[PDB]
Amino acid sequence: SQLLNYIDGNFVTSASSFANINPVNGKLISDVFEADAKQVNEAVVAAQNALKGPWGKLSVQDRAALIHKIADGIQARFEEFVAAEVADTGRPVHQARTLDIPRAIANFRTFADLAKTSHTDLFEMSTSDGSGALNYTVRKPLGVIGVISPWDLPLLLFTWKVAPALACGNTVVAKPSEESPSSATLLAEVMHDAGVPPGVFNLIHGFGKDSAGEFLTQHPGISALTFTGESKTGSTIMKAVADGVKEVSFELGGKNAAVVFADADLDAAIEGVLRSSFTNSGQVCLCSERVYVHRSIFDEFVSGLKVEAERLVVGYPDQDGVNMGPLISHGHRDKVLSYYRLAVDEGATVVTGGGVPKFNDERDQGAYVQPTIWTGLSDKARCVTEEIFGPVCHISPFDDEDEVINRVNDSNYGLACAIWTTNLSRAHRVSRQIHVGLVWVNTWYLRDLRTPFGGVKLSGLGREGGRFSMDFYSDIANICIKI
Amino acid sequence: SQLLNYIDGNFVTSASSFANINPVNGKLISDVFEADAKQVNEAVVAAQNALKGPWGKLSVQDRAALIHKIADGIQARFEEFVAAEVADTGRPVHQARTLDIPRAIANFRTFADLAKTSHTDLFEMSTSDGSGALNYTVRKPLGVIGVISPWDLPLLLFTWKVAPALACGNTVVAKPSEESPSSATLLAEVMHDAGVPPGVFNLIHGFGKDSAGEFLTQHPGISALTFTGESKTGSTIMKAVADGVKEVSFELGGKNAAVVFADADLDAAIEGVLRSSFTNSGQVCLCSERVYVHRSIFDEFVSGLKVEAERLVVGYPDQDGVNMGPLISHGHRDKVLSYYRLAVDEGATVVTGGGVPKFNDERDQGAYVQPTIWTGLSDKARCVTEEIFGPVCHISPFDDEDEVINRVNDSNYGLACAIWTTNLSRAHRVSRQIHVGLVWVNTWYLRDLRTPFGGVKLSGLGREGGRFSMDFYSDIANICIKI
Amino acid sequence: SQLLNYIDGNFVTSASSFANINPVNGKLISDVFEADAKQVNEAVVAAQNALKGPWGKLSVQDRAALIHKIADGIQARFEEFVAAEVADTGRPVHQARTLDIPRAIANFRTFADLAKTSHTDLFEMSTSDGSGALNYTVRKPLGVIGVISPWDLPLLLFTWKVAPALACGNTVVAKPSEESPSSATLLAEVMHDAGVPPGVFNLIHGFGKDSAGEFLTQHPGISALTFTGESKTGSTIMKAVADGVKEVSFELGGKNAAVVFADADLDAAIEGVLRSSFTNSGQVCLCSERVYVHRSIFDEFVSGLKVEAERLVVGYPDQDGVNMGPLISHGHRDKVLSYYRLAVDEGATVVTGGGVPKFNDERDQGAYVQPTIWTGLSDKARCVTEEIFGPVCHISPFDDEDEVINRVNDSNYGLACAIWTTNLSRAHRVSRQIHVGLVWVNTWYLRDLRTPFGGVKLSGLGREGGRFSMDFYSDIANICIKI
Amino acid sequence: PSQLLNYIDGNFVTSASSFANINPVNGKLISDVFEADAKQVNEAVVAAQNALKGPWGKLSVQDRAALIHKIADGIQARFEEFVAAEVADTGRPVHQARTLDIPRAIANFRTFADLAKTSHTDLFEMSTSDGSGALNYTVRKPLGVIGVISPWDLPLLLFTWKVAPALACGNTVVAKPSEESPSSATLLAEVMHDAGVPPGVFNLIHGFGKDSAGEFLTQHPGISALTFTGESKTGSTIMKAVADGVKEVSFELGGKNAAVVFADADLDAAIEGVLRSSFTNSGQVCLCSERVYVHRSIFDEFVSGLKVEAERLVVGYPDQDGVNMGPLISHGHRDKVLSYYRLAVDEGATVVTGGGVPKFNDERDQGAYVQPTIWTGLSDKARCVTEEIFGPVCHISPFDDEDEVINRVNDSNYGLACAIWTTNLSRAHRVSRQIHVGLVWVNTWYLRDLRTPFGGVKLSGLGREGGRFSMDFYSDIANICIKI
Ligand SMILES: NC(=O)c1ccc[n+]([C@@H]2O[C@H](COP(=O)([O-])OP(=O)(O)OC[C@H]3O[C@@H](n4cnc5c(N)ncnc54)[C@H](O)[C@@H]3O)[C@@H](O)[C@H]2O)c1
Ligand SMILES: NC(=O)c1ccc[n+]([C@@H]2O[C@H](COP(=O)([O-])OP(=O)(O)OC[C@H]3O[C@@H](n4cnc5c(N)ncnc54)[C@H](O)[C@@H]3O)[C@@H](O)[C@H]2O)c1
Ligand SMILES: O=C/C=C/C=C(/O)C(=O)O
Ligand SMILES: O=C/C=C\C=C(\O)C(=O)O
Ligand code: NA
Ligand code: NA
Ligand code: NA
Repeated sequence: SQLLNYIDGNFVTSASSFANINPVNGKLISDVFEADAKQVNEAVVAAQNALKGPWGKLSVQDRAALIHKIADGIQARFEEFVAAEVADTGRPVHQARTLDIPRAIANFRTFADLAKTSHTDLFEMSTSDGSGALNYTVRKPLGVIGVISPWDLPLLLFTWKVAPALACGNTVVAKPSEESPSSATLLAEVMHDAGVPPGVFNLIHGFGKDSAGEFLTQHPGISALTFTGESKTGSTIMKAVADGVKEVSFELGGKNAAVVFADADLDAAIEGVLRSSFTNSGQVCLCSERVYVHRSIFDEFVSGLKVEAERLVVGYPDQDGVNMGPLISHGHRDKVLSYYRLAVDEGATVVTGGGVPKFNDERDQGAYVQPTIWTGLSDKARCVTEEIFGPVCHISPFDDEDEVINRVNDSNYGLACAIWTTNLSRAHRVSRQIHVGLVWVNTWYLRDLRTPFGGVKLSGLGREGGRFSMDFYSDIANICIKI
Repeated sequence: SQLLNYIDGNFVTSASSFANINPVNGKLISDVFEADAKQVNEAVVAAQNALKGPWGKLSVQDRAALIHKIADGIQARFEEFVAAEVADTGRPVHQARTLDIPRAIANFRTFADLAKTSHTDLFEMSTSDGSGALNYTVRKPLGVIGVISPWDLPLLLFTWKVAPALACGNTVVAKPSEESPSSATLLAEVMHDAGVPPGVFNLIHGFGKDSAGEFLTQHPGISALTFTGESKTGSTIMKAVADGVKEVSFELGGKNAAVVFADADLDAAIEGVLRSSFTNSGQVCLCSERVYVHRSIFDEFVSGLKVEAERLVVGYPDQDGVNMGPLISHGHRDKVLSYYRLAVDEGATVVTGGGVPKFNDERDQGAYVQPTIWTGLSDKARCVTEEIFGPVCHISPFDDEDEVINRVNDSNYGLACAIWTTNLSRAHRVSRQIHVGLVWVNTWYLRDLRTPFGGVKLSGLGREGGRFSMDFYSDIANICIKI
Repeated sequence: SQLLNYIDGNFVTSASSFANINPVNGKLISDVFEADAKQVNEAVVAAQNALKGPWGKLSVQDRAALIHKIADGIQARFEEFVAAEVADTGRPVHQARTLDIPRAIANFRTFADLAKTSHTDLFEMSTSDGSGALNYTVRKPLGVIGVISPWDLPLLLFTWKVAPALACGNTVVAKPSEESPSSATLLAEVMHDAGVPPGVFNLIHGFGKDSAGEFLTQHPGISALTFTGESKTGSTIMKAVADGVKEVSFELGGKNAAVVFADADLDAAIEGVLRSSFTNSGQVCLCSERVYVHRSIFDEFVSGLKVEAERLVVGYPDQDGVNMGPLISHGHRDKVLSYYRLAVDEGATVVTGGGVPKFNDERDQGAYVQPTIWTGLSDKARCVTEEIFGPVCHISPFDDEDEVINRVNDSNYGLACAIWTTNLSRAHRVSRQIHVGLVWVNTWYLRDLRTPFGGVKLSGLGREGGRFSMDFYSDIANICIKI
Repeated sequence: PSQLLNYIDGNFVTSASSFANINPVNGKLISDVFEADAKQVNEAVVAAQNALKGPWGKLSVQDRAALIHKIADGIQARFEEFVAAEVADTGRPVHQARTLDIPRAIANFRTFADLAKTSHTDLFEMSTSDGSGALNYTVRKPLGVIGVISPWDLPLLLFTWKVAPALACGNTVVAKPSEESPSSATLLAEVMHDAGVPPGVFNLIHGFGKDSAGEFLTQHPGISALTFTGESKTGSTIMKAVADGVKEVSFELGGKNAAVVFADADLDAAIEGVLRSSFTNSGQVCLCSERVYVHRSIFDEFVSGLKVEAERLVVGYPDQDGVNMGPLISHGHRDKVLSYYRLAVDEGATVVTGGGVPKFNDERDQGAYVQPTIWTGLSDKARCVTEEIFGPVCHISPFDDEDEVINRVNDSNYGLACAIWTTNLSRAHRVSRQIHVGLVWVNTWYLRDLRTPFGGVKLSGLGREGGRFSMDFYSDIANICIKI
């Protein structure tokens, strides 16, 4: 099985390839042609040229219709996409069928719709001579959008950037994660089959440093680099595009907290924190790795969660009742297990998990770990401050509202937070004081694609979603007419 | 005369001072205390702490009333502010009385008003359990805003940043240009006398590299760096805040064109290009330095502009019919005369100017140059592509509409453009195809503070003005309530 | 051959029927069942109850999907709808295929899209106790919308009300014009086949006074009456719903002007005024019946228009080069002919037309009149001030700009106006001074569904289109939470 | 004593007929008020039309905003004079006038002047067949002459609530305040004059409704809009009256508002809140609760608690120490309210407290006071539970189920406002969104942000005002489409 680049309307190989490994069993699923500097350039130039082609001449209605045909094209091959995401990542088949693929289809449809309904502004003004003037704004394509995406929700996060870039009439050069290159390749087939003009969408495979990713960010032909990944990678990219003063949008790491107040519906909160800690084996940026529970309910909470966690089925993506699959890679398991050990050395009490499960089959050749819960660590422990990106949470008691607010906020990260309380005043009062981009109250990972989405501090720069995407992926130009 | 820093409600001196020179006659105006890294730290920490004080507890209405009070304080000392801008820069007194100071006052009033009238968004959504969810957004202070500003319109551009920063409830550490520190210092006095709480507004004097400016961009305590200056400086600052992923807003250089079509009102166009090329002695980022005139009117346009340029009075700020003062500094003049030499070397015809005026009085010790017009250079000439920031324009003929649009856009910059035509379709057809942030038709430098403002390519990153400022200087936070 | 009412999911007949006549040849097309008062009540009650059924429980996304299905259902029977519109009205087949039916479909698609993308507002406020309060708004269904539509663009205008009513979650009782009932009836079939729940859409046929129309306006069960028709009918309806304080939205009559300045593209303006005066045989509310032409081009304009009018092909809807069909009915023809005679009695020169064409075939049994052009009437002539709604225009010369603006605005109507000029300043300067809801410059009948649309003075009440429709067809509720 | 004149075309003028202004505290004559006739209303409208073509029409948005801030400044500069005028007319407690009435009226002008400065309009690009495209842009122009007709419950607040956005949008105004409260509007005319507002821009006409200035105004072909606040019946009458001219209309009408106290409410706070919402301005605000529903489990405790607080209410002089309630607006209004007091007894209400008039043994016995009143035991169908009384009264009823009480609140021909008391997050949002009214408060009452849309549903109104909705209503929204 092979995954090729898609450049100027053609699938092409490269002088080098790398292995794509199924993390369920460590088996080789495909070879992936790594694009080189020359190929990246060819992609960017083709995207620049595609801006003056038929793509640039499409009305907003016609463009939106073609974007819906991309969406239709994915729906037509729905189960192939599901198989592709599962293979790369080992995620449960039910998760891919209900979350990953549907949300990616929704990204195209929503931004196609937004593009059709969006408008701009008119400002009337007085002048010295009494005749006045008119200022109006227009949205134009920004140009070539470089897209660099992670492996946690591969197609979803890929299409989260590609859909509005295309909806705004831009062209795209996109580099998916080396760990999850398959669904992105299928998408390039859908684009091609949908008749998306050559050069409008370009897919380059490869790595970051000294590979396609780096090359893309250094290429002077792009107009913007939108990125989702590690905070340190974002800082690196920001330096790379600095001489070109490229527009940037970064969605970076988090060490997200959940907070359970004494008046929470305890069962729902336990359920809630279970989902937020262990979904996708805790490999979601929005996962809660720190949890604060009111002292009066702390023991009862940790008990209930231990039970639920131990009922979780860790196995095959298609196994009956499965809840967790493997981590994305062996290298990633190494770093995660390394934190498991670091936690012990730091004084943690291992409430559950803290190692790898035993299968006595091919899965032992995979990259599984157990859902883990810690207690007993201090606020300054590395395991409570640094992002692990595994199925783990530490639970800590608290006593006062203002105290826990301060403790949640005592982070260099600021992506998201979940609060559990049944009290009206408390919900709104506490929520507004959490220094993050997204707060959920009595739920987790509910996403409305119209809302602004982003993080504060090291967790990012800018907002995307709804009008914020329509703004970022466009040139906003002001035209002033003297009358 | 001495200009002090203003840190945490106190005017403070520093270990070193530097010279503020009057560009009219080369004489010493004042000594300015240069903030060291320790003082910059002190300012940032005070700014952080002020967010937690009385300032942080003001209602939006009370915060707006206080900002209007700052404006009233400037107005109450209007002529002192006029005297200060004039002294630092040599700008004509009438310009300072009609443009610089009144627009600085308007910055505060406009953003105080916007702060009172702004609101956010409500999104309703359905959920699988049929109960639904509410998503609402809020605007919070981003935190401590670092402001670094240029010398071309000192108080105007300085308050362009500080006014929305404060209006959004942020605290500020601001570093004005070393060439123009005086009006900023008066502003600090207005702040103090208006009762702005200690730490909310902090003024640090100094240079950029290895000085106050650099130290500000490096301090981990800021949340954003908003900047107006050279494109190369912007790139440096982008790199400098990259590790901390600070929000950034950049308004950078330009090589702005004016286009004069055959159907222009010729005399209005001549007058318009005269203003756009020579206002503030060509030292405004929005100035035209490239001009394209239709072949049929080229000779007549050049002859007309030569006459008007030679009528310009270059002299004292309060001299009777004065139009132009000097350049900001001897150092800047050295750079400008170097470009004058380069133009001749590149084969230009000097239609007028090209040197320095001889006054035979104290002004000869100052930094004056002549308004200058070139013809005959190619589009590839350095003098036609690089920003000079002096009172100069090159004029070139054109034949065809699409041709001239391409020539305008063939630039690494894209700040502004001015177009002269009496034709309804032409005005709208052409302006939308110019790759810049701002197009004027039949005027120049009309600014409505509600409009988005900024540049493309090397001319900047992001937009400010109106709701764009209200969004940039705020944390936009999303709160999601499961019902 | 028989057109039934559609009430609570069932096609039902009535106690009496009336004749639907083909205006091409006077032949009977169908019998139409006239809804009585009890059936109108039945419709309103069924609509009230459907608010509480499954329709009320759809998410906005599901509701929007269903409205797209309705659009898809029209598209699937495209030619059937074309045949229906043509049969009732005699409009050229090409017009129905290109204007009428596609725009009816677009109505549904556009408001479905707007429903998905619309959101509401969040207001934060301070309170004495320092904890604050949150105000947010929501859009809810207004209730049962009563829709009463005219015969000029039957399906287009019908769906212009029905689409946003359904898009906003309302239920509907709609009464199309007795002159054009066929396409509305076909629409009811499409609703049925698409599975729109019973009672959500209800179609009642009949007349105005003492018939289905009046009864609908008097029913206390509706929440709003949206109407398009003559101004006097609007007044009648305003009184009828007064006791109920029903929400109202009126698009009434006009006497629209076209103005041609000396610098207009003469050929384009002649072509434009030809379309604006004679499209749909002058039976569009937006048609020009008053034309003002600058004196220097008056004779040339009139001579050119006469030539183009006499080239117009008046005939069968499927006659190969047909431009115009008949008027809507013999009764309407008699009214128009009465004005044709009044014009002559008022002193008009008949430049062309002024009577009925002789076909020497079945068309002579239809309701055709000639495209007519008048000159020589004063601004006080009844034929110059009262809406005729036939294929007619008076042409008058003018000399001054403020003069012609005055004569344009000197009217009790204010629907629309078209101005022809190539001058940038004049276009914007004059347009803003015309007291109408809509000005076109160098075109006519360009409609963007996002824009506000309506009249001033006798031409209407309120605005529809874009968010104005989303607001009118919705309850806007404010919810204020003390924290 | 005092005299109140009309203000037409920059001049204070008298009339052929006058009527009396009566202090409701003691029944004493305050002033004579000149009733404008048909001729004078016409003179006002025509002056307002001409004013649109004068210097007023030529001001920039910024200069017009500055002038409106000058009007607010003028009211502030005469603050205590305005307080005295609202109080004299209405008998409202001086503290209410000083903290609610007068400051809000000043805030009305300031808010809409600011909105005027910040507001902008829309740009729509579109594709065309020939591929050159087109641009649609919208502008806001003044609508024209706005007729304003206001009520007596919050005289200057509600008057300026219409007059401020009208002027902010560049309209001219002919305004007719309630015959029951003509004073503060007359003082506003003085402020306008002194502030240099051009003649014809603001015109003040005094009188009644039917066969007087109010009716004449609604009938004049010269106005562009009629904005109105008052009884629902009057709303309908006026809607018929402007129908022939198809005038723009905005109506804020009657209500029979409910308060709901759920079992998880902060009980003491709910008692306090319902006390305020039922008896503030002696129950004479359109936003007052007159129907109350309390969960069965806390019903008795709630009622006994409210009884205690209602009986500690001080009824008396507007400047009396700790006064909570002044008199009703007039003896005529009291007749109406007492009639409902009787009706409640006849329908079988238990009178928990009040139900009569207090005995003062001084001049206040010549005024129009009644007692704060609480009823129980009436059915949802009782007239006193369904008809707007507009006095200091509430009926309290128990309920058991959430959906039940939601249906009971909504079972009304009115739909102005509702207040909900609960400490539950889910409940506040779930229940609020189901209440068929324009405004719901949770755990409070009568908080107003001037930026929010405001209006009623069903008989309680037509349209919305506030923020962008006032900017839209008081403006011509015109679309200009340019083929490129
Ligand atoms: N803020 C969000 O919304 C969000 C969403 C999903 C994931 N994330 C985060 O992403 C991370 C997930 O792991 P990850 O390994 O995919 O992140 P990563 O930074 O290691 O790499 C992500 C992408 O960037 C590329 N890349 C790496 N180095 C590069 C370089 N020097 N130049 C250019 N491109 C380079 C990679 O090839 C990959 O495509 C976590 O930190 C997680 O929190 C954030
Ligand atoms: N402003 C606009 O956008 C617009 C658009 C299209 C047509 N129009 C106008 O419509 C008029 C032509 O159409 P028309 O002849 O069908 O108008 P019309 O007023 O005679 O009738 C229109 C509709 O109203 C119904 N109706 C008539 N009397 C009624 C009553 N007393 N109570 C309730 N309903 C009643 C009719 O049955 C019909 O359905 C022209 O004035 C034209 O300009 C205006
Ligand atoms: O509405 C009256 C005529 C305008 C035609 C349209 O396209 C429309 O109504 O949307
Ligand atoms: O408007 C009705 C009652 C008063 C509420 C307000 O404060 C207002 O209308 O602005
Ligand atoms: Na200097
Ligand atoms: Na017919
Ligand atoms: Na009185």
